[PDB]
Amino acid sequence: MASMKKKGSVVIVGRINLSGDTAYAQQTRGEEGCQETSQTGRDKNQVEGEVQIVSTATQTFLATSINGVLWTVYHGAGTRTIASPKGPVTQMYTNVDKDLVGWQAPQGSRSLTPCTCGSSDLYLVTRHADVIPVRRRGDSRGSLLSPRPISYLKGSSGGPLLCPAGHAVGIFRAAVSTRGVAKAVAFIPVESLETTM
Ligand SMILES: CCC1(OC(=O)N[C@H]2CCCCC/C=C\[C@@H]3C[C@@]3(C(=O)NS(=O)(=O)C3(C)CC3)NC(=O)[C@@H]3C[C@@H](Oc4nc5cc(OC)ccc5nc4C)CN3C2=O)CCCC1
Ligand SMILES: [Zn+2]
Repeated sequence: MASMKKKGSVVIVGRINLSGDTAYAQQTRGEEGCQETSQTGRDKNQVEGEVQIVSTATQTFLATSINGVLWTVYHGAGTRTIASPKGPVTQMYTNVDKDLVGWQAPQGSRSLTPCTCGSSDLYLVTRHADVIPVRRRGDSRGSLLSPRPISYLKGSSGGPLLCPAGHAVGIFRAAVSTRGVAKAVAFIPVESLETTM
């Protein structure tokens, strides 16, 4: 029992800047600081924007603020806490059946508005700041207009699918691939988030 160690916290290591006319990734913490912060759970870095890049000791992915909740995927964050200025913050939502988890949105972040447009012309934001057009094909599926290797989507779970007006339509969860080529994406619809809330 004295042998038992504790898993670290999820740590914000950067963000996807969507403020200006060009989307681009920004890193705010290096790996050494990330490991330190994951162990203590104390993150004093200023947080900005809607789409955060987050990391565990072993994985990196995305987290998206919608309606005051920072959402990400269970297969990335598990039940882990998230680092914050005051220490680790326990998850506010956990749903393994939806592959979804959520924490209170960090101070200084900006939240996306849940989409009510009903549009099927979507846009997926990746960890490399690519804005990929996606046609909605179902409640939780969308097809890439320009397919590409799954390598380009790896690490983007937790990122947003946006409507033409910039509302949040869903959280990126999985890729549908054929011969390593991503043709479609599975995602957590914002309505499912609003229900969980
Ligand atoms: C055939 C089943 C189908 O498709 C697929 O499963 N395809 C695969 C192709 C993988 C090849 C690479 C995929 C590329 C990008 C993918 C966007 C990202 C991503 O980027 N992750 S990541 O950031 O790199 C990472 C790992 C966090 C750090 N998601 C993934 O990799 C995702 C992880 C896992 O699926 C799930 N695991 C769980 C696990 C839970 O408890 C443990 C609970 C619920 C849960 N729910 C899931 C749907 C496999 N995953 C796929 O995407 C499911 C829905 C449509 C059909
Ligand atoms: Zn909308």
